Amino acid sequence: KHSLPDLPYDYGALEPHINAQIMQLHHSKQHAAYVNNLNVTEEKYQEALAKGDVTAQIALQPALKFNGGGHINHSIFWTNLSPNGGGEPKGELLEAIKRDFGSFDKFKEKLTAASVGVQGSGWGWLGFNKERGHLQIAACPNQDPLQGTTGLIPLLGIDVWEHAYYLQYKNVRPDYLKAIWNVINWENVTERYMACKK
Amino acid sequence: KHSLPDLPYDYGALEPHINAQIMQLHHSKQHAAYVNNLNVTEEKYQEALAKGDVTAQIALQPALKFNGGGHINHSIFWTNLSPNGGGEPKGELLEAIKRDFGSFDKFKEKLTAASVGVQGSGWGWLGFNKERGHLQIAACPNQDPLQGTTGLIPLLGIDVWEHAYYLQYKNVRPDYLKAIWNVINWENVTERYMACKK
Amino acid sequence: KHSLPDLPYDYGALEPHINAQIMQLHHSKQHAAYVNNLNVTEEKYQEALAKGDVTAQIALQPALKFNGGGHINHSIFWTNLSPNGGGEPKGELLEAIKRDFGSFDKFKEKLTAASVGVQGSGWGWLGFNKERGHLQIAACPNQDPLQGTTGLIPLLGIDVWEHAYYLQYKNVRPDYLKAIWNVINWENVTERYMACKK
Amino acid sequence: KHSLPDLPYDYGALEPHINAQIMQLHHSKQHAAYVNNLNVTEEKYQEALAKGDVTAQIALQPALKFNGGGHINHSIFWTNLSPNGGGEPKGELLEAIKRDFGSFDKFKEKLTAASVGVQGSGWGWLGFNKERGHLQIAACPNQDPLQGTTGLIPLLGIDVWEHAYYLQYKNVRPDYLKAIWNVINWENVTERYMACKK
Ligand SMILES: [Mn+2]
Ligand SMILES: [Mn+2]
Ligand SMILES: [Mn+2]
Ligand SMILES: [Mn+2]
Repeated sequence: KHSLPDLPYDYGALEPHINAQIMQLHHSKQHAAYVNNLNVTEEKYQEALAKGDVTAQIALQPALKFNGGGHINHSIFWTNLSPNGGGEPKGELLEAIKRDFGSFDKFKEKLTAASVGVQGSGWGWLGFNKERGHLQIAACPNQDPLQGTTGLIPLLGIDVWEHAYYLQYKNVRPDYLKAIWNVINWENVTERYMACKK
Repeated sequence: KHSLPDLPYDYGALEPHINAQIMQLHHSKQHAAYVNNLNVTEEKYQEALAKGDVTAQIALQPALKFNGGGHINHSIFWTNLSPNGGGEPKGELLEAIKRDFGSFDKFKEKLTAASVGVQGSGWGWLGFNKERGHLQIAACPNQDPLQGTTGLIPLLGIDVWEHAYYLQYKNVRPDYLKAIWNVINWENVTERYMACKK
Repeated sequence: KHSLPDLPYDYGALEPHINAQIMQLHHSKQHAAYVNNLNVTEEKYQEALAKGDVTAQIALQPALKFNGGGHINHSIFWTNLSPNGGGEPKGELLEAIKRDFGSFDKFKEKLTAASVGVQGSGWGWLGFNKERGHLQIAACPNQDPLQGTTGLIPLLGIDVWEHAYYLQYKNVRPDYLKAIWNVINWENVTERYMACKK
Repeated sequence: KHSLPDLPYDYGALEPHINAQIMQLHHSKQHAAYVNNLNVTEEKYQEALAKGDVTAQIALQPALKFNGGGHINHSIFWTNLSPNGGGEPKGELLEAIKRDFGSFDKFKEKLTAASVGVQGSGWGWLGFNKERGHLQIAACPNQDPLQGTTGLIPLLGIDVWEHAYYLQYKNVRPDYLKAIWNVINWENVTERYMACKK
């Protein structure tokens, strides 16, 4: 049974970059649905599996990836953010970033274009390629999770679905991404990096 | 050279079902981009084509379907709506609807579920299947246009991208669709039906 | 605990439309592999589901749809063929075919175009739409099963993967389609058709 | 005005790894069809583009990517093979392979897994990433061309469509992969590799 994780902070702790109304809706409504629906899909999948109904299992795939992916993605998203965040990472991660994308601004520039480049709903990701031993930037459609669909290990995620910024930034997604750099929780991203870096 | 079509009405003429702020943004910002970008893609496609650059042509496909589809879809969307709309269609169309989906509410119910069922960005469509001689309901991802990707002829379209309702209805898409029935321009939908019905 | 169905006839019971060699491999080799891989996949599934591992569940989807569908499709395919097969259906099924497609001949033309239409690996199908209550034609890529992927009840499927004819009919698929019509087991298609009518 | 490339060697210049029959058909028959269909498609294109017909442009996409890509892929494929082919690359290319993949052997293992990994029709590729400035491996479904679909510069492609081995190596693709390594024209791969380095 999956659970909606409590936020690591106040809904309005990311002001003015991401406002409280968006965080509240995002967490209490959007994320909450995914969790609920994921639980309903898993329950049904177990039923199909138990009676060897392959058709059922396959039909339930779109819902499981969507809601399951939604849950995975947002749970990480909350942790990637912080009220005292911003700035740049340090240590190995920063060296990895400089090494892999050139500089820190080059990193930002690449991830920004990857996120702005999403046509429709999706996410922008900074991930770790375990087989290449280096970092990597990717974009995922809708709620397709980074690791489950690409193998990469999620480090930092940027939700570019319109519900993630329209109320505040409206159509101008670029303003949304320039704004989000001020609340990245490099402390958590580093943790995720050092985590799979071994 | 493609052009952003003037609206057939006042940005606030669809109140309270679809508010003015959404219509203004939707038309002046979202639709306007698609048009602009479509023109830029077509220009570049002509260049690729002229010099036989197949790689270029293929790479430009995502942008052409997206922006081109965006343009097609919204241009129809504006016409499907009206301040004096609502109610139900009459004549053949209504008979076609009753014949094809049962009743009018059954029609609404089916199209509503098709639109609410869109995972991520997309549209809900009532179309005409020229080869089957009957009506048909379909959903399209992102900006993929009805006719260009399915062959069906668009009659009524329901934009379910979040920018189409989030500012007003927030996460509750169902409220958005129940609301939009009050502004359907059956007069234009009928025109489109009688148009391909011959 | 899915199992390999015994072929309904001898590996060469369909000469000369489809030689015993194509049947031999296609069944003994590839169908078996699909079943084996399927059981292996479902097992990894029960495991991941019990652990609440969503990422793993999503990662197992390509293998589950591909192997469970390959098993679904081919199991149906075998029963859709027969030595005494050929000609055309009688009763209700024929009536539905004339009504829904005009004539059994235009029908074959339809399915053939759908089947010959498949770019790459895939299947052409004659399925039944529970919703609309009538026959419908569809093409499915790779091993995506008709029902789990579209909800249509399969009645008659035509495997158009190159492995289903490339030996005998080489790169000319039409030759394969033209031939296969001589084998179709209309007795089975009718049973499937009747199972979903009332 | 795309044209059919003359094969670099005789249809049987690659015996016994790939018989002259597979080459014969694959080239004379299918590559030719891709070129012909491509020219036909581009023409319908210039037409639709001149008319400003976006719907038609979008409808022509499957045929354009499929036929222009089939032409792109196979043209490259031919040059990637050679009688005197086999063994391994020297100089920079080898160095990059060891560096980026560990060892030419793990490399082959990689490409093979990618190539054997393709479920359905497709291609396994050894392409170069301009961005990151190093080698990368990728798989493409059906005829989707590597560069137009991923932006990676193709260096070495391995056709894994059943028509490329089903005659000779039957349903066991590994056998085909294992064999093809004996033919690869590392002299060409190096030229392609060098063309995009500086
Ligand atoms: Mn979100
Ligand atoms: Mn819109
Ligand atoms: Mn098969
Ligand atoms: Mn080929």
